[PDB]
Amino acid sequence: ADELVFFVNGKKVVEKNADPETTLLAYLRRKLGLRGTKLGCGEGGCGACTVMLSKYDRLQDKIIHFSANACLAPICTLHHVAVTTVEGIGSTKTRLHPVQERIAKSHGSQCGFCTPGIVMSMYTLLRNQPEPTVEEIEDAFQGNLCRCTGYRPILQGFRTFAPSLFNPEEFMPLDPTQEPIFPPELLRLKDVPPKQLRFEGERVTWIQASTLKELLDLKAQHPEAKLVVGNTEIGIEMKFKNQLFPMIICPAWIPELNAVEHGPEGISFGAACALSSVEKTLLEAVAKLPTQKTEVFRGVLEQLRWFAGKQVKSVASLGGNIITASPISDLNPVFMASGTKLTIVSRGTRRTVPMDHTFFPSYRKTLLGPEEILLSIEIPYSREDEFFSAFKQASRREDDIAKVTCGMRVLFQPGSMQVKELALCYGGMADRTISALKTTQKQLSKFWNEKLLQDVCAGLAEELSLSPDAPGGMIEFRRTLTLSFFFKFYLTVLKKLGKLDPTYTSATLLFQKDPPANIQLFQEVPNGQSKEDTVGRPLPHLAAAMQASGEAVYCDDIPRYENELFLRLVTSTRAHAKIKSIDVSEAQKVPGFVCFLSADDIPGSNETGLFNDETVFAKDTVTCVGHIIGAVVADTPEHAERAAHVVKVTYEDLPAIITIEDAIKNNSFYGSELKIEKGDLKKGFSEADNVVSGELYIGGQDHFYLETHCTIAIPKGEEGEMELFVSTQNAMKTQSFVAKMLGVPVNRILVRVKRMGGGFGGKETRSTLVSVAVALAAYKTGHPVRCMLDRNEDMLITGGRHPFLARYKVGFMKTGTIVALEVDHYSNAGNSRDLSHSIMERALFHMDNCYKIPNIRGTGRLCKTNLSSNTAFRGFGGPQALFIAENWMSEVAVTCGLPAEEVRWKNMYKEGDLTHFNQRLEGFSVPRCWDECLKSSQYYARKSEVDKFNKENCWKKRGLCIIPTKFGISFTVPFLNQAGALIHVYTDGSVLVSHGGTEMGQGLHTKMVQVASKALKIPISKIYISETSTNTVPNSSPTAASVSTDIYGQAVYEACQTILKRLEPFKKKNPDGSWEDWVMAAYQDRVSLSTTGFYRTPNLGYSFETNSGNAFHYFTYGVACSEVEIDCLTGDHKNLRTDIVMDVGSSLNPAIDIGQVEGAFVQGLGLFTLEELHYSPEGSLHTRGPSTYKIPAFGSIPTEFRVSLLRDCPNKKAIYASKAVGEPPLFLGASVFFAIKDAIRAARAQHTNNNTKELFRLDSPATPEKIRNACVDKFTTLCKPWSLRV
Amino acid sequence: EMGQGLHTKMVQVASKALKIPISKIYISETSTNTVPNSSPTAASVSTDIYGQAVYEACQTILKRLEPFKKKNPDGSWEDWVMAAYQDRVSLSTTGFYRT
Amino acid sequence: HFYLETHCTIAIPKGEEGEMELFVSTQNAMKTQSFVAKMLGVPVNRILVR
Amino acid sequence: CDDIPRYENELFLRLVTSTRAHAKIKSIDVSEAQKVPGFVCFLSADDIPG
Ligand SMILES: Cc1cc2nc3c(=O)[nH]c(=O)nc-3n(C[C@H](O)[C@H](O)[C@H](O)COP(=O)(O)OP(=O)(O)OC[C@H]3O[C@@H](n4cnc5c(N)ncnc54)[C@H](O)[C@@H]3O)c2cc1C
Ligand SMILES: Nc1nc2c(c(=O)[nH]1)N[C@H]1C(S)=C(S)[C@@H](COP(=O)(O)O)O[C@H]1N2
Ligand SMILES: O=C(O)c1ccccc1O
Ligand code: MOS
Ligand code: MOS
Ligand code: FES
Ligand code: FES
Ligand SMILES: [Ca+2]
Repeated sequence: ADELVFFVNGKKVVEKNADPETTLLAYLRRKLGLRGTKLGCGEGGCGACTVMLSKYDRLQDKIIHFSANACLAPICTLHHVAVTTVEGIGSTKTRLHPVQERIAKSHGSQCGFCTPGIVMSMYTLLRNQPEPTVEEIEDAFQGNLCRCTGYRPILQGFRTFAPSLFNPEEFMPLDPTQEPIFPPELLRLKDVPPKQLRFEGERVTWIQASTLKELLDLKAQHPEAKLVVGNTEIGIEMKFKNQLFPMIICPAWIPELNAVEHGPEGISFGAACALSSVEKTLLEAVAKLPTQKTEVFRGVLEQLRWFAGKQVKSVASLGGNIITASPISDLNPVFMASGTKLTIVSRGTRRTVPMDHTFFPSYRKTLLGPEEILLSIEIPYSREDEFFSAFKQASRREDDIAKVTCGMRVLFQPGSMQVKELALCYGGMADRTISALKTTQKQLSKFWNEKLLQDVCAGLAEELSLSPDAPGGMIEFRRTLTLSFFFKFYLTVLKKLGKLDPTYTSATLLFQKDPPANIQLFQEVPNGQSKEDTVGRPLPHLAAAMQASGEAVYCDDIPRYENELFLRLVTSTRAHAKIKSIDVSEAQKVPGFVCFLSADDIPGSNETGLFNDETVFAKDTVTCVGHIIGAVVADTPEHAERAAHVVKVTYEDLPAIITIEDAIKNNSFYGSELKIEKGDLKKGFSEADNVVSGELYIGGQDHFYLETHCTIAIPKGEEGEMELFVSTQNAMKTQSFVAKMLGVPVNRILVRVKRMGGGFGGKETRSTLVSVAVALAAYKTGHPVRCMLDRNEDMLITGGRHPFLARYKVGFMKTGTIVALEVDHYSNAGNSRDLSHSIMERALFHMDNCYKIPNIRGTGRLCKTNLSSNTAFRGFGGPQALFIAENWMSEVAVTCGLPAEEVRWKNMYKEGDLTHFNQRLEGFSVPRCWDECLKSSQYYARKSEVDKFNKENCWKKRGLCIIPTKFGISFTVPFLNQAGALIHVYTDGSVLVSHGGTEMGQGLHTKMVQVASKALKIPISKIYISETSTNTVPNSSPTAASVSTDIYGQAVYEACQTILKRLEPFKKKNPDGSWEDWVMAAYQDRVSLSTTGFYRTPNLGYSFETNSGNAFHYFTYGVACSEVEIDCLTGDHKNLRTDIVMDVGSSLNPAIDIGQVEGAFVQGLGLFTLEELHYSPEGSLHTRGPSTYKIPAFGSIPTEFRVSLLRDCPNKKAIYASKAVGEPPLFLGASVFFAIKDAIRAARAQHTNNNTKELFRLDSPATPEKIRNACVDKFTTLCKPWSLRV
Repeated sequence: EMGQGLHTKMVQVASKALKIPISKIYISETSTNTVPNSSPTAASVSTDIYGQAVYEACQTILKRLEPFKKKNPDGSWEDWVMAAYQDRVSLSTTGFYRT
Repeated sequence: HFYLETHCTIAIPKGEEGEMELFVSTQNAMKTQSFVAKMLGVPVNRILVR
Repeated sequence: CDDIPRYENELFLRLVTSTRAHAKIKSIDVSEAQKVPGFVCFLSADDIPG
C-alpha cells in the first residue's frame, strides 16, 4: 500500500497503513487525539462532525474551502487535502476565533455538543465569503442540528457578520489576513501529476484512480468494484445495511469526471462533480440566460435547495445520486422528465442516451452494464413553448427524505396551449423513479384546460396506485401529493402561458423566506447593584467558550486507557418471545473479540430498574425489540459491533401487546387507576347548555440529546471499587444500580459527571441500561471499558416521551363557561414501570391548565406493553395533559361561536382560587402575562389581517392562537425535594463548590457560581465548579423537575452563610483587609474552611386519596401567541411569528432563562408539529436516525421570535426571588399547533363544507401528512355498496 | 496511608463511635476535593487529630439519626438511615479538630 | 528514607480552565496542590490531588 | 501510583539534573537528545507559565 498524506490544522499526517473503512471522524478522535469534532448520528444529518476541507483545484487553479461531515468522509478520499477542525481556528488557551467568541457571548451554546459543528459551518462560510448576507448565514446550517437553544441566539449572534443580552460592539472584528495559510507543502505537491494509489485495510482494498484510462481498465478487470466519490450512500450502506464491498475504486481525481462544458443543447457536468458545484454553475446560468432557456435548470435548483445541507452537497456527486437509483432520489425525477443526457463509457465503448422511464428497470438498478461508468450528464436548456416544475414534500422542509418528489415537463405546439409532449415523473410512489406514461399519453394533442386537469388527476389517481401495505405508509397523503403537485404545475403553466384568479396565484409561488426579526425583553438590575453581584445579569454559560473551542470534555472525549476495551449491546429483535438459545460461535471469530456477557455473568443481582421490575440482561424471555440480552466486549468499537451483529439468538414468539388499544383490550396495566375528582359531575352536566365528547391522541418523542448515552467504567481491583464517568442526570441511582448488580456496598462505587451534551429527562434513569452493562464488563475483565451508543441504538433502547390517548367529555354554557369535565388518560408505558406513575400524576395535576372547572374528574392508567420503557422527557406528563385541555377548550370556543381568547379568558383562574387538587394559586401571574402578550403581539390587529389573508388566498391559509400555561414546581414525590452542597475555600482564597446537581446545558453550575459569588460577596472569578460526584455530595436526587436551581441554590447559599460566619471574627479584626487576608487568618487560627449546605423544600405533601396537601411549592407561568401559514396543497407550513411572555420571577440570569424559554418552546414545537416515531405493527421502531426523525431545524423556528420576561414579579418562594424555568415553557409550543388548527379550519371552510361549528379531530403531531389530509378538497376526495338503508 | 495503618485506625474509630461493624465502613483515598487545607501526614499525630475529626463527624450523624432511632428503637441501622433519607435529613457531614 | 516505593506522580491535564488531576505518592496533598497551582499560575481550586 | 494503568496517550518524564555541586549553567544542548526515538521535548525554566 501507498502512504496516505494529508494535513490537519496545518500539520502533516503520513498514514502508512490507511484502512479504506476508516472515517475522518474516527481518525481525528482516535488517532490524532482531536476530540472537538463529535459523533452525533453517523448518518450525515446532525452536523456535529462538521469540519472544513481545503484543496488546490487543478481545474480552477485556485484553493477551495468547503465543509464536510467527518462521519462519512473516508480518510482515503483525503490524499493531499487540508483538514481544519474546531481546534484549528482558535482556543481558550490561545485566542478564540471571532466565530467562537460570538456564538459563546451571544448565548448560542447551551449543552455545547453541537457547537463545534456549527462553528465549522459558519467558519467555512466566512472563508468563502467574509461578508455574507443573512440568507447565506441561515443556509450555512441546513445540515446542523441543535436540541437546546431553539437556534435564535446562534443566528442572531452570527448576523453580526453580515437591556441587551449581548453587546456586538465588544466583538473582535474578523480579519481574513490572520487566517491559517494553506499548507505550503501541499501547494508544492500540486506540481506533481497524480499517480494511482492503493490502500489495504482489514477487509477492503481501495484504489484511487488518477486517469480515465485507469478507471476503465480497473472496471474491466473488476466489474464488481464499487465506485465511491462522496461516500454519502456507500457509507450508509456499510454502516447501517451490513454491506461489505471488498474493492472500492475512487475516481474523484479524474479530469473528465469533473469537467463542466457549456454546449449548444445544455450544460454538461462530469459525473464526479459535487452537487454544490452543479448548484453554483446553474445559479450562474439562471442569472445570465433568458428565463425561457432555464426552466429545467430552475427545477434542478429548486430540488437542490432542499437536498441535504452544505456538508453533504459539497461532497455528494451527481453520478452518485443517479446511479444509487433510490426510489426517493430528488434529482432522478427531474433528469427523467427533462430527458437529461447521460454519457456512459467502458473500456472501448461510449454511448449517450437521454434518461427516460426505462433507465431504471427495477429496485436500485439502472441500465448500465457491469463494466460501465457514468462519465457525464448534460442538463438541457428549455425550448420555446416548454415549461418545467419540480416539487418535493417531506416531513420537514430542510434536510429530509422526500415523501413524494417530482419533475414535470410540458412542450406545446408553437405558440399554442396544445400539448405536444408531457412528462410527469415521480419519486416516492414506487420502488423506483417512475413516469405516469399512461396518464400523460392520453393528453397528447389536448389543450391546457380544466378538462385536462380533471383527466390527468383522475389518471394519476388510477395509475399511481398504492396498496395498503406500501412501504412508508401515508397512502392517502402520498396520493394526494401526486395530484396536488400536478395541480400546482397546471396553474403555474397557465401563468407561464400568459390571468389566474387572484386567490389562486399563491399556489404557483415557490417557497420564500421572510427576513428574521427577534426581540428579547428583560429587566435591568437595580441601579445600585455591585458590578461583582452578577445575580440578575445576562452572564454567558461559564463553559460556552470551551464548548465553542472543542475543549469542553464530554464522556467519550476522556482519553482511553491503554488497556481500555469497548462494549456493544446485543439486543432483542422480537417484541415478545422466549429466548431458546444464544450462539456466539461466529462472534468469537471476529478479530479482537474478548467475550460475550449475559445474565449468568452477573455476580450480584439481575434485578434492576426504579421499581425492580427489570433485568440487567434478559433471562428466559425478551419483552420488547431492543431488550438488552447481553453484550460483546472487544478491542475496538468496530470489532465489538461486528461481533455483536453475528451473535445468533433463537426465539419462540409469545403473544405481544404493542398499542394502548391492545393494552386496554387485554387489561394490561401497571397498577390501579389514578384519579382526581372534585365537585359533582352529574350536577355539572345537567347544568350545561352544551356537551362535547371526543378522543385525542398525542404521539411520543425521542429526546435526541446531541450526545447519546455513554459510560466509562474503571475497575480498581481492590475491594470491589469502581469509578465511573457517566453522561447521566442521576449519579445516585447510577451508583446504587451498579452496586446492586455487582453485589457490593454503595460506598465502593464512585460516579462522576462532568457534563452531558443534553439530557432532557432521558438521562434521569435510562442511562443505567448502559452504565450497568459497562460496569459488569469492567468487573469481569478487570479492564477499563466504555460504551457510547450509536444514535439508532439510543432511539431504539432508551425510551422517550409517553404517547397519550385521552377520552374526554366537557360541559359548558353558551357563554363558553366550563361547568363539567371528565377526562380518562392512557399512557403507553412500555416494558417496565420506571417513572410512568409519577408522569401520570403530573399529567393529572395539569389537566386544568389555567382554567377553573367546578366539577371535574380525571383518571389515568399506565399501559403495560412490549415496547421499550418510556420515561421522563422535559414536561414529564404535563405537556400531554395540557395539550388535551387546550384541545377541548378550542372545541368549546368553536361550538359556542365565540373568539377563542374570550372563552379562555373568562374561564381563567383568578388570584387565590383553588385548583382541582385544592391548592391555592398565590401570585397567579397569568393575567399579566396574558394582557401583556396580547398587547405586545398586537393580537387583535393581526387577527383581522389573518382573516383578510384567508379571504384573498384559496390554497394557503393563516392561523393565529394565544394560549397560557402554568406548571407546578417541585418533585411530586416529597422525599426528592432535598439538596446538598459542599464548599471548600483553599488558602489562596479560591473556592471550589460542589453540589448534587448536574450540568446538561441548562447553565446550572453557572447559576450556582452566580449565587455563591453574591452570597460571599466576592467575584465569580474566585469560584469554580468542576463536576458532580457521589463522594462529594451523596444521596442526590436526579437533576430534574426544573427545581435544581431552587434547591441547590439554597444548599450553596447555606454553605456560604456558614463560611461567612466562620470568617466574621477575622473580618472584624481586620475590616480593611481582603478576602484573601481573612481566609489565611482563619486558616492560621485553625478554623475550618470546609462546610456542607443543605435544603429541604417546606410544606409539601399531596394525597390523591384525600385530594389535599400541597403538591407544589409554587407555579411558573407564561403565555404564547403564534401565527402560521399553511400550504393547503402540500401540508408544509411556515411559523411566521411567535411572542412569548414568561414569568420567571426575578431571573437569576436572563440570558440563560430566555435561552431555556426558547429551547423549551422549540422542543414543544417539535413535539406538536414535526417529530413522529413510526413502529411496525409488530412493535419494531422504523425511525432510528435524523434522516427519518425530524427535530426542529434552523429553518423551523418562528421568523419573528419575541420573548419577554415579566417585570417586577419577585417570587418569595425561591432563591433570590427567582422561578424554575426548565420545563414550564415547553407546552407553549402548542400555540403553533393550535394556530395550525385555526388555519386548517379556514381551509375546510374554503373547500370542505360550510359547517362553521364542525369539530374535526386533529391529533399531535400535526405533521404535513395530518395537515394536508385535513385540508379536504377535490384532490383528497379523488385519492359503492350494493344497497344502503333509507 | 503510608503503611502505618491510619485508615485502619480511623475505620476502627468510626465503627466504635457509630456503634456499627467495621464491615459497613470504608475509606478509599485522600483527596483535596473532599478535605481541603490538610496538614501533611506527619509528626505522629495523625491518629490523634483525624481520629477526633472522624469522631466528631460521627457524633453529628448520630444526632441526626437519633429521632429515627427513638421512633423505631428495635429497628436496624439500615432502617434508621433510610428513614432519615426519606424524611430529607442530610446524611453527609464534616468533622474537625484543633489541638 | 529508602521507602520501598520511590517518588512517583501521574499528572492528568483536562484541557479545561487549567484543571489538572494528579495521583501522587505524597504525605502532603495540600502542598502538592498549591505548589503545582503556583507553578502553573492558576487558582488552587483548579488542582485536584489524590 | 505506578500501578495505575497508563492512558493510551500517556507520556514519560525523566529529570535532567546537575552533575556539579555549584556552577553557572553556560548552555544546554539537546541536539543529541532530539535524535532518540520517541523524544517529545526537553522542558526547562522558560517553559513554566506561572
Ligand atoms: C444526510 C443526507 C441527506 C441526503 N439528502 C438527499 C436528498 O435530499 N435527496 C436525494 O436524492 N439524495 C439525498 N442524499 C443521498 C446522497 O447524498 C446522494 O444519493 C449522493 O448524490 C450520492 O453521491 P455520492 O458521491 O456521495 O455517492 P457514493 O456513496 O460515493 O456512491 C453512490 C453509488 O453511486 C455509484 N457511483 C458513483 N459515481 C459513479 C459513476 N461515475 N458511474 C457509475 N456508478 C457510480 C457507486 O458505486 C455507489 O453505488 C442524502 C445523504 C445523506 C447522507
Ligand atoms: N440545554 C439543556 N436544557 C435543559 C435540559 C437539557 O438537557 N439541556 N433539560 C431540561 C429538563 S428535562 C429539566 S428537568 C431541567 C433540569 O435542570 P434545572 O432543574 O436546573 O432547570 O432543564 C431543562 N433544560
Ligand atoms: O416532576 C416530578 O414530579 C417528578 C417526580 C418524581 C421523579 C421525577 C420527577 O420529575
Ligand atoms: O424533569 Mo426533566 O429531567 S423531564
Ligand atoms: O514527622 Mo514523619 O513524616 S518525619
Ligand atoms: S455525526 Fe456526522 S452528521 Fe451527525
Ligand atoms: S447547545 Fe446545541 S445541542 Fe446542546
Ligand atoms: Ca415506563
